Amino acid sequence: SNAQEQRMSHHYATIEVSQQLLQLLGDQLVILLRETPDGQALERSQNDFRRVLEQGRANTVDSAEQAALDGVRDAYLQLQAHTPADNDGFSEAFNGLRLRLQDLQQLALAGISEAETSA
Amino acid sequence: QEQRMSHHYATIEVSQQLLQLLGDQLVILLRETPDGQALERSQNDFRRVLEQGRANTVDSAEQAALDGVRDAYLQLQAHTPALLEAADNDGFSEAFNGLRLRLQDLQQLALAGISE
Repeated sequence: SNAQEQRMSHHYATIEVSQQLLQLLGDQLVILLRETPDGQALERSQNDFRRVLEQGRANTVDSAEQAALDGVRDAYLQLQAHTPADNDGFSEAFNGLRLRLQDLQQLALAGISEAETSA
Repeated sequence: QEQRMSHHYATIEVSQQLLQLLGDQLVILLRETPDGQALERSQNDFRRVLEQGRANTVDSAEQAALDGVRDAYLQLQAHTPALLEAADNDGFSEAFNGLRLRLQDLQQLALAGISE
């Protein structure tokens, strides 16, 4: 059933966009938690977030998914409106932890795909 | 089949709960006056969820990954006082909170979909 595979790939696409956006948000928090925030790097990351979000919005079919991504867009706009306390050691430790958590989630998810291969 | 996938889902749920608690800690730390008692509660909740997760995770690769999470979390904790000892928009903290919850909820809506 390549149909089933088609369905799975959809949810995995939404999961993938959300994962990318959360990774970029983390990147931005990491930058902001450093004692001398790299302004150009922040700008690049914000650009990347908007690109990934818009490409995600273009790649959905359910207008409720589009609705949720529009909500993400509005929320990201608010985050920007408020975008201006810090510590390099914390920033690094946070980065390590959040990467490990993200990676663990993606390892388990891959784990499920291979168990939807043996269906 | 049904066992394997069930185990991997449990791990995704543990990772989601930990990421949520980590966000909660950041939300607290990003406020102008971080609430130390609230922070400690959240730290304790992370340790509890993590230890339960390590205790009950079946997949060997995921078990090892959680041991890495534990080490990394000890490091975050060790560096938290330094952060606290160092202006921090309540507005930024609130915006961050709303954005991250939306992203996490969408992710989990899609995770559930895969499951159901």
